[PDB]
Amino acid sequence: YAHFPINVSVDGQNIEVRNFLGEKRVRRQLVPSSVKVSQTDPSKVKDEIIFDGNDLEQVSREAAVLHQMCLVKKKDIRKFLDGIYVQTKTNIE
RNA sequence: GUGAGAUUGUGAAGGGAUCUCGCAGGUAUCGUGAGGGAAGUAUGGGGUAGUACGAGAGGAACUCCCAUGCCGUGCCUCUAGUUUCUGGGGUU
Ligand SMILES: [Mg+2]
Repeated sequence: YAHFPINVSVDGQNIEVRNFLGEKRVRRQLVPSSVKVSQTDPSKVKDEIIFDGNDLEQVSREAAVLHQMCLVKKKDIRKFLDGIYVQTKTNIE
């Protein structure tokens, strides 16, 4: 983000992202039981949400459901570079 | 088989055969829902916010409330309209 801290809540499988570009809308995703949702503390990494499971295309599916809720609408996306972006794809073991 | 009719072109009482269909439904209520029809559509305000963005000039948006235009289906408590209740009165 550029100006507004994106606040991503994680309780259970549910995930709530608020304050995306200062909007008052809350965006809601119900992650399946096959994928676990974690969150790194801001001591180590600034803001990371962790999607882990066994199916590749259920972990990759949920990380792009999350990417596409937070899309900039009716402004220039070259200037408004805000969102939730996948940077790394790893294993657990 | 059993009931009911008819055989009406030349008089009458008789009674033979034959043909036609009647022989099981009527009445009353609660539902099914195929198929067909098919509808709601727009707007402004509040705050978000003078914030995002921007050198400045300027200048957004969603959740969320509050109303409104056009349309639709009704309704008659109120208000308004209508009076051959010629209702009560007035007046030529
Ligand atoms: Mg239908």
